[PDB]
Amino acid sequence: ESAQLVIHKKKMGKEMSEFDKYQGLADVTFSIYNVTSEFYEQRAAGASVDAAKQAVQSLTPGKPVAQGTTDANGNVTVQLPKKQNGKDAVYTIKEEPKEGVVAATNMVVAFPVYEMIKQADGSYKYGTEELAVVHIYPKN
Repeated sequence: ESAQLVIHKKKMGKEMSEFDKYQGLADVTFSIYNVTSEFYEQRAAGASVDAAKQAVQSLTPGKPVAQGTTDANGNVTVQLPKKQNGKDAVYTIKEEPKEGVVAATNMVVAFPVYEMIKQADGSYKYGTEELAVVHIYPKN
């Protein structure tokens, strides 16, 4: 019913140790907005999936469905319904302004989320099992 979104704020859907090189920023607040209706409104208007997400990326409708502040390692987890108003849910993640911090661009997470798995000499392809935990690294 719900998924966990682990947000890692770094000064630069799986955990990525490649970003260990960068320092985590503590005390950065992210606000997460439901843009599910808006996303399907875009689709019905004829926008492709990626265009619909890019359109709703700038939207933050109503009150956040979740909000979290990064810990010492620059990380926070929020929990989000996989469905909203009965459909596969779509969220906009917004970094709240903080003096001295360059804010990441809004990110969009659309459920369900599948992981890209390397295949036996088959390059990368997607999984059948939806992720219940998703990691994101907001950037500019």
